[PDB]
Order: sequence, then C-alpha cells, then structure tokens
Amino acid sequence: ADTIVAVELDTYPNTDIGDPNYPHIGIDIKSVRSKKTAKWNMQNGKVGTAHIIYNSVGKRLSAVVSYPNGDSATVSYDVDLDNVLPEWVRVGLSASTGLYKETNTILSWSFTSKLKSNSTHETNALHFMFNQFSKDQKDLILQGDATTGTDGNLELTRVSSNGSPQGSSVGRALFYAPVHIWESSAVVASFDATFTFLIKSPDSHPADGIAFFISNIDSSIPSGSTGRLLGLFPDAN
Amino acid sequence: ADTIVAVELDTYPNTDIGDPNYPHIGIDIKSVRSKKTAKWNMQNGKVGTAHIIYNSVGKRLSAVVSYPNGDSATVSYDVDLDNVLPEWVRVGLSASTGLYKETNTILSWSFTSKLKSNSTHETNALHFMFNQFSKDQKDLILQGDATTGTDGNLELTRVSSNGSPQGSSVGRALFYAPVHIWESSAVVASFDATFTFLIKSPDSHPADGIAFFISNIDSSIPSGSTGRLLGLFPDAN
Amino acid sequence: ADTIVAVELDTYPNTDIGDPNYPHIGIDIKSVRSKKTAKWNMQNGKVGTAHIIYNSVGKRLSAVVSYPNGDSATVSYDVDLDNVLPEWVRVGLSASTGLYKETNTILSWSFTSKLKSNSTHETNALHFMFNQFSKDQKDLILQGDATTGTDGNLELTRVSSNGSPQGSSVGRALFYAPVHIWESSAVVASFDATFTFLIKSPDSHPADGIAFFISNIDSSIPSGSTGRLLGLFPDAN
Amino acid sequence: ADTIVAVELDTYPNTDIGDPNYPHIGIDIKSVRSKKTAKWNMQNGKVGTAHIIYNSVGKRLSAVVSYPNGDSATVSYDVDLDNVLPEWVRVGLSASTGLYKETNTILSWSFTSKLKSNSTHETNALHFMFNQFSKDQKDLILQGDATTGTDGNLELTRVSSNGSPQGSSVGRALFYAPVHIWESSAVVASFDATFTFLIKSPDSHPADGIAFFISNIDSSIPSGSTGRLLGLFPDAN
Ligand SMILES: CO[C@@H]1O[C@H](CO)[C@@H](O)[C@H](O)[C@@H]1O
Ligand SMILES: CO[C@@H]1O[C@H](CO)[C@@H](O)[C@H](O)[C@@H]1O
Ligand SMILES: CO[C@@H]1O[C@H](CO)[C@@H](O)[C@H](O)[C@@H]1O
Ligand SMILES: CO[C@@H]1O[C@H](CO)[C@@H](O)[C@H](O)[C@@H]1O
Ligand SMILES: [Ca+2]
Ligand SMILES: [Ca+2]
Ligand SMILES: [Ca+2]
Ligand SMILES: [Ca+2]
Ligand SMILES: [Mn+2]
Ligand SMILES: [Mn+2]
Ligand SMILES: [Mn+2]
Ligand SMILES: [Mn+2]
Repeated sequence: ADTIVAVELDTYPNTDIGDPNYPHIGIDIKSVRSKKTAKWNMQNGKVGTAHIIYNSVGKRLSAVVSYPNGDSATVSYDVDLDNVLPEWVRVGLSASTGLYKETNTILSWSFTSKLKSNSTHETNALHFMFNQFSKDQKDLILQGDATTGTDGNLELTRVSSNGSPQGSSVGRALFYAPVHIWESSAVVASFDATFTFLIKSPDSHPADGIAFFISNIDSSIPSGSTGRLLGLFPDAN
Repeated sequence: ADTIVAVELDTYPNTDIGDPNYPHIGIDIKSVRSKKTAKWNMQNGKVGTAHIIYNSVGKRLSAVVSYPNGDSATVSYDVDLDNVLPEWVRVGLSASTGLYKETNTILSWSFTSKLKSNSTHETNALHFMFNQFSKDQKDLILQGDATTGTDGNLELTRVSSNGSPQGSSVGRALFYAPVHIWESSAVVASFDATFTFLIKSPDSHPADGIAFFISNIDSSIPSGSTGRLLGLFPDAN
Repeated sequence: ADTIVAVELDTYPNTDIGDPNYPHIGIDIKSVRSKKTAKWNMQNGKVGTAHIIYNSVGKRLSAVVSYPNGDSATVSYDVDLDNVLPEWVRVGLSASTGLYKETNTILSWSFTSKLKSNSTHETNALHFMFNQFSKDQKDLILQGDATTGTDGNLELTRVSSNGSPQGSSVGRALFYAPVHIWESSAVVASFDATFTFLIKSPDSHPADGIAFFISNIDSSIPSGSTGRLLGLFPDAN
Repeated sequence: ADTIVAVELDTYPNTDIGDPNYPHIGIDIKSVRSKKTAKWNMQNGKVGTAHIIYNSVGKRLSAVVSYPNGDSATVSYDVDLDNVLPEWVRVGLSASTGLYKETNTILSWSFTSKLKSNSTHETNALHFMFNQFSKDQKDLILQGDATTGTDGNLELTRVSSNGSPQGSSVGRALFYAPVHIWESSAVVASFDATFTFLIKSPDSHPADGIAFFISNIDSSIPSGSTGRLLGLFPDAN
C-alpha cells in the first residue's frame, strides 16, 4: 500500500473506525485512525484555512484550521517523519464524500519544503502556491474526481454544474514534482502547507472531509477510499 | 522542433555561426544565434554565478554573470515571452562540450516563477532551490550525459573519474514540474533564475558553455546538439 | 529636499503640472512630473492591485495596476536607480486628497528587496508583507494623516468614522527598516512591491491618488504636499 | 529588565551558574540558565550554522547547530512564547567574551517571521537575509562592541586589527524593525532564524558564546553582561 502522512479535516464522525464523535482535525500516520485529533467546528459554507507545519528538529507535526470568525482547532503530534515517510514523496490534497456529501473545494494551496544540509548555505527548497487553479493545471496531478478551472478552484470531489456536491466521490491533487522531505545528511527538514477550502453540504450532515497528505511518489487513490477513508487509505487499519 | 528561450554562457566562439569572437553571454530566442550578446571573461576554474530575470511588465529579459573578484557581463533583450514560449514550460540547465571541453559543473540552481492574476491576491508561484544535488534527485529530469551527486553537484556533461571533462558531451537538467510561464489573464508573469557554475578546462581552452533554458514541457536534447548547439537546438539556424 | 522615486496611481488630472488629462499611473523620478505615464481606469470603489518591479540589470522600472475585472494599466521607464536614489532608502506608500477626495485605503502591501553580490550566494534581502494592519503597527512609520487598525487597513488619508474621505489630507506609511536598494559591488539589485487599494470617492471626481515610493531614509511629508503633490514633492518642478 | 528569549551557543562552561560542564546549545527563557541544553562540540575555527525554529501551533522552540563535517547539537523546548515575549520584539544576535575569548564572527544571518491571522489570506510577514554585512548597515542596530564590514562580516565582539579576538567584549546586532512576534487574533505565529558563525580561539580555549535573541524592542546590552551573560542578562539568576 502507499505510505501516507496526512492532516485530516474530517467532517464526519465515523466512530466505527475510531473517529471521535464530532468533526475533527487529525494527524494520520499510516492509518486513518488519527494518532491525534482535536474537535473542529467545521462551518458549513464558510471559507476555512488549514496550516500544517513540521520540522525535523522539533519533530512535531502541527496543524491548525481556522475560519474568519476566529474559531480555530489545533492538533500536534510528535513524530519523526524520517522514520515514516520515504525520502522522496509527493504532496497533495485529498477529499471524499460518501453517503453524506459536501463540496471539497480548494481555493488556494501552498507548500514550502526545506532541506538544509550541514555543508553551509546548502538549503534545498521547493515552494509552490496555487491561488488560482486553471482548467489544465499541468503542475498538478489530478486523481479520481478531482477537477480544476471551476471558479479558478480545485474541486477535489464531484460537484454538479449548479455547484451541488455528489456523494461517493473521491479526488486528489498532487503536486507534480517529487519532494525531498528528508535526507540522511540534513540538519533541518521542514515543510509547511496551507490550504483554503470551502466545505458546503446541503445534507443533514457534511461528509467526509479534506486532507493534506504526503505519500510515496507513485501514490494513487486506494480503490474504495471514498467516504470515511478520505481518499487516503485502502481500509481503516 | 522544441521551442527554446535561453541564456547562454557561451565559452567558445563559433564565429562560423554568428558567435562574437570571444566568450560571451547571450540571449537565445528560438535560435543558437543570440539576439543579443555581451563579452564574457570566463574565469577558468572559478565559481561563477549567473542571474536571469524577466517580467511580463517590463518585457525585458536580462542576464548577468559574475565571478567573486567582481568582474561581470550583462545582457538584456526586449522580448515578450508570451509571443515566444508556450503557456506551460519546463526550465532547465543545459551544457555541452565538443572538440573542446570543460567541466559544466553546476553547484546550485534556483528558480522563481510567479503568475499574478487579476482576481486580487491570486499569485501562483513556483520556486525551487538546489544547493545540493543528490545521486537520485527525483525533481530533476536528467537528460544526455547530465548526472547528480558527485560532490553534491550537477555535472551537465561527462567528467572522467578524476574530475577531467570529456569532449562531445551533452546534458541537461530540467525541473520536474511544468511551469506556468504565462497566462492571458495574468497581470504579471515573472521569473528569475540563478545558478552557480564551475567551468574548468585543464588547458584553459574551454568549450562549449552552459545555458539556462525554458522549453516546451517535452523538450529533449536535439540530435547532435553537442558542441556549439549547447544541447538546445537541432542546428545553428 | 528628499529624493523620491515613486510609482503614482494618480486619480486626478492636474494638467497645470503636466499630468495627462485622465487618471494615470506614472513613474516619478525626483519630480511629480512623471517621466512616463499610462492611462488608468481607476474604478471607483473597487479593490485594485499595483505591482512595481525593478532590477538593476534590466534597469527598467515597471508598474502595473489592475482591477478584478481584468482592466490593467502598465508603465515602464528605463532608469538606473543607482544614479537616482541614495544607497539606503526607506520605502513607503503615500496618498493625498485635495479639493477633491477619495479614500486611500491600503488593504495590503508587500515588498521584497534583493542585493546580490559577486561573492557567491551572498544575497541580502528584505521582504515584508502586510495583509492586515493593526492599530499600533510598529514596523510602520506613519506620517501625516496615515492611520492603521481601521478594518485591518491602512488609511493613508483621513476618513471619518462612517468611512467618508476628507479633503486636503496627506499621509504615508514607511517601512521601518532602512532598505539597501543598491551597492557598488552588487551584481543584482532588484525590488518589487505590491499593494492593494480601495480608492472610493463620493465626489464628482476622485483625487488625488496613491504612490509607492522610495526615498531617503529621513524622508517626511513635504509641507503643503496634499492634493496633486501626492505627499511626495514640495512642488511640481 | 529586558525580556529575553534566546538560543545560546555557549562555548564556556560556567558550572558556577548552572551551565553543564561542556560547551552547549541552550534555550534561554528570561534567564541565562537554560531551560534545556544539549552538548555541543564547538569546532574551533570552523564555520558553524545555527537554526532556530518556533511556531505558535506546536509551541516548541527548537535549535540546531552544525558544522560542515555533519556533527550537530539540538535542543528543543516546549514553551508558549505568547506568555513570555511582548507582542512586539526585536530580534538579534549577541555575543560576549570574558577572561577568555573567541571571534564571535557572524558571516550570515536570516530571519523569517509570519503572523497568520483568521481573516483568510492575511499573513503578515518579515524576512531578512544578511550574507554580507556592510560598514554602515542601516537596518542593523549595533550595540556594544558589535561592528560590520570587516570581511563582509558582523564581528559581535572586538577583534584586534590582526583577527585576534579580545576578552571582556560584548556586542549585539538587532534588526532595525520591530517584529510582530505574536498577536491574539493570529492563528499561527512562526519564526525561524539561521546564522552562520566563525568562533576561533587562537588557544582553543574559547569564551563565551553567541546567542540568537528576541527581546523588548528597546532592549540594550545590560550592564556588565560580558562573559557568561552573553550580552543578554543583567545577572545569572
Ligand atoms: C454512513 O455511511 C458513510 O457515509 C459517511 C458520510 O459519507 C462516510 O463516513 C462513510 O464512508 C460512508 O460512505
Ligand atoms: C571544431 O568542432 C566543434 O568543437 C567545438 C568546440 O567544442 C564546438 O563548438 C562544435 O559544435 C564541434 O563539436
Ligand atoms: C483643483 O484643485 C486641486 O484639487 C485637486 C483634487 O484635489 C488636486 O489635484 C490639487 O492639488 C488641489 O488640492
Ligand atoms: C573567569 O571570569 C569570567 O570569564 C569567563 C570566560 O570568559 C566568563 O564566562 C565570565 O563572566 C567572566 O568574564
Ligand atoms: Ca470521518
Ligand atoms: Ca559557441
Ligand atoms: Ca494628479
Ligand atoms: Ca557559559
Ligand atoms: Mn477522523
Ligand atoms: Mn554564442
Ligand atoms: Mn500624475
Ligand atoms: Mn549556558
């Protein structure tokens, strides 16, 4: 299977697979069963912002999700990603719907990675920022139901022409270049990511969420990973 | 044929095909015959730095090459790259040797592209920085004789096991991700590139040069573009 | 007097001092009499974005102002700022009102300066970005009627508590740190700036405009520089 | 008294005042007695690199010091800097010598601060990078014996005309602009700092160390804070 690290914005409490019984943000290390969660007031129809930060020194993977009204949820988990992730990875966004649904609309997405060697000034870095997604976004690998160009937005899951979300959808966007996320010789490996999203559901309850993830370079949507699996895992192990 | 925009650090006067009779910096718009050149005193065995700068507002492509003792060569050329390059590109480094040779050693390579649209705050950006090239450097596409990892460097052309450069070599390094170099709705598209290089010819009779280039995404080294053609062009037209 | 370089967003045609007879963008080199202007459709009440770019290689100072509807005005002027500006400078925004008025509201402001030496990797850089201005913005020197903290915005000129603009107002905001804008030894000196603004007038015609400027470090509003003088010059010489 | 948060590269064990009995890296929260230290093998006459990293989400301040041969020391400490520093600060470098001495030579110094608020896209940022310090370097506040310009470096403490360091020296370099280190409404405040240093003791008996610090804006060198007090603290409490 793929190797996944993710920060999940999980809109739907799947308590059968260990979700807490509320919308929550979570840190997923090789399992959908968040090593750590925090309660999250997902505000239906509002533009939210997620920030993900890690460095190899502190070895603490941190995430915050906030809305303009100031409500914010945070989660941090101590993890040495050198021991989790392959040295080269891709990074992406993933979202799903199930039986319940929501738009999983990405308005913007940036990422910075840094690999600082002992050698003096010898930082390697990758940064990208998408504030506008075009129809044919060639630096983005779109997977599953992921489309771009739709209000300048990335729709990770299916939406109808009227902006109505479809259920049992999964989709992801990976940045095209492999990312060197750690290196033997590196003093500091550090990455941060930000994305802004608009999760809107006409249902009883929104589902299933958005995740920022780091995978093996050849990572693909696991079959069946709609719903609670968030486009990330083949199962709930 | 590929579409190439390049800045050439041309170490070998091929007067035969329109080079000036001295080592020079040149701007190459779809031809190895520079639209503009400037005399360049290549310092054998020294680390030089080339900067390349363009924005879509000023519509001037500028390049400078310097060495630590302060000596520098500059060339700039008015061109609207929107009329030249496709909307998506790859950017890269190329080098060649021919009858004569030199180390085409790249010690560092950074690049920033920005696309600032109309919509308000909607910059797309890419930036990468390589101060250290690794043996297997998955965000570079290595072409021809280009290799990475030998002293943390990118050797664009063949160097024998003892640091001794080889004739009739060509190699290139393209950043893996396509680059949105322009867009109709962008207010500003800008890019700048820096690389540091070590050109050493054991005889001080160097050939043929290094180039920063921008090409069609599927650019490959044209057949028999060693020597004066710098791995960029199929001929000297 | 101060030494001023500015990009003006000039909302009011003062043809007595050489303004073209329309709103225009302009490049001001030590005079309010733009060395170069372009017609500008200032859209009353809309959020506009100005981008200013220069580098020391191309020696072309470029500016674009755009609105979300895609209307954009550009101006570029060849100028070697090494010959204009002191080596250390401050950078800022300025705006004025006269007999006519407008809000001169700055929503955001960023600036990057870069000073790259021959010495290898030896960039100096300053970057700042204000997307939110607070009441007591200590990295900003506010001059004249300039206030911050008002919707998270910088109001360069007087506005009443109901957001109504006042005439015969001038104000500016300078970034606190001196900026090293050029250096003998530098291979590349380059700066860019962006700001977003909301110019709204209830009058017949808006006045007088917003400028991004670079001055001597001790620069202050010239007395009387409300109105067409834009907070920049003591007169129209 | 000033409020100091610092990372110390402490070259001289003052066991007397709680140093461990070896050269060490330390995190100093309002006291020269580090909350956390780590053993540091200072390499006489080599260029070392220190990285300091904090974000307000993870609430862990981490520092690493390395030398080109790969050897490195790391310390991290959970602290919420919002409860420690004022909202606005200056950031700087400090060094001292005492009975014993060393070059406290800074070759480069960069810093990034970000304040990411609630409002959507509303990052405030500051970044500066000094790879070259100039004789009159108007964006640094030089305090005590600190000087700039000698080999393009910042000598934090006195060095005789022949490169020979002096005892009982103190000096500091603060970036000129106040830094918005935190804000109540910010979702994320983060900062990171890097500097490269050359500590040379002709005898290999070095004292006293270099620190990266964050202080009240009006921080000055406390009286008799040469030696073990690193120009940071008025006493060793
Ligand atoms: C209750 O059934 C589920 O619906 C929720 C919301 O979609 C998902 O968590 C899950 O995987 C199924 O598809
Ligand atoms: C003399 O033949 C050439 O050698 C020079 C010097 O390398 C090149 O410019 C060229 O294309 C051929 O390979
Ligand atoms: C017509 O009088 C003027 O009003 C316009 C608009 O304010 C300004 O250009 C000028 O300086 C005076 O104050
Ligand atoms: C022995 O006296 C001290 O010298 C050492 C070594 O420099 C310092 O730590 C200290 O504060 C005094 O100056
Ligand atoms: Ca779930
Ligand atoms: Ca040639
Ligand atoms: Ca005017
Ligand atoms: Ca000590
Ligand atoms: Mn979950
Ligand atoms: Mn040529
Ligand atoms: Mn004018
Ligand atoms: Mn100590």
